[PDB]
Amino acid sequence: SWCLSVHQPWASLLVRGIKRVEGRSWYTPHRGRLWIAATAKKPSPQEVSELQATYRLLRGKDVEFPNDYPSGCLLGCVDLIDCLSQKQFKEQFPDISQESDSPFVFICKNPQEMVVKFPIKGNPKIWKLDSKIHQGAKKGLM
Amino acid sequence: SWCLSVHQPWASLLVRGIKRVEGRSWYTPHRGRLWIAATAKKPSPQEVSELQATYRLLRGKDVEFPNDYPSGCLLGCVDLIDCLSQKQFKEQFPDISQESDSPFVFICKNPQEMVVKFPIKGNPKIWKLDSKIHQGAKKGLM
DNA sequence: CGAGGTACCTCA
DNA sequence: TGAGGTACCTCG
Repeated sequence: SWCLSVHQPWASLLVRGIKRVEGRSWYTPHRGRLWIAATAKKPSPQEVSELQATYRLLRGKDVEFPNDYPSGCLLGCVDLIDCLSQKQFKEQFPDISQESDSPFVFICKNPQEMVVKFPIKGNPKIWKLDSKIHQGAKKGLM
Repeated sequence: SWCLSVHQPWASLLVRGIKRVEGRSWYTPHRGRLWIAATAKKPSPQEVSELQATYRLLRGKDVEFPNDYPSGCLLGCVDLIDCLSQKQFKEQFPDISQESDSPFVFICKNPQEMVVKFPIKGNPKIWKLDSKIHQGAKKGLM
């Protein structure tokens, strides 16, 4: 029932599993499922292509990117299995630690996409989904 | 019947004679009456007092400023008696040449202020007034 | 110039 | 965050 808002294109990269970590300045004790919502900020087409070029390099030439990066909507979820400090991040994930220099790094597993994405208005940090949109989001994960 | 648009507060300082010259990058052969219209850009209260402080220093503590600096209107006129180059300006006006560092300097005498100021939309450089507003402007100088 | 779309900034 | 006022930018 808990959500984090992320700017696109990184938000959809999170729910596809291409982006494996999110960095923030603040810690959370939250573990488990964490819905991912796209903020209202639309990314430029330059921003999308440049960033996709980077993740092709990091992940593989033929990595499959979403056709679209929608704003202001509930995208899917991850399981937040740990919230590591930069120092903990460098010692536990040496092969990906360059992918976030943030003070706190959210380690994500099991990315899931909803095929139908629902409009939503977010809040800072980890915020609670309303029950109506939570129930549809769960049904959207079938 | 020719006009030049100036930003406030300098526009009204011109028609009051507190500001004696105007600097531009471009030369004009125009001589004689030159109406002065304020541009649409409204000046902040800071740039009004700052500039008033400076011209008190240059002209005397008790110099009489206009009560307001209205935008987008015909303010009055000057006689453009010469359009000097920066080199000519330093030669002929040594006591005021610090008051404009522009490539060309409009030398102004005989400032007149209209009592009632008419809305107007300007153009770059020296542009011609429409006859209707010109007849009224001449009438406002009685 | 004047106009207005776009980018930036701040939020009892 | 999302919202919107303000400042900046460009113009057959």
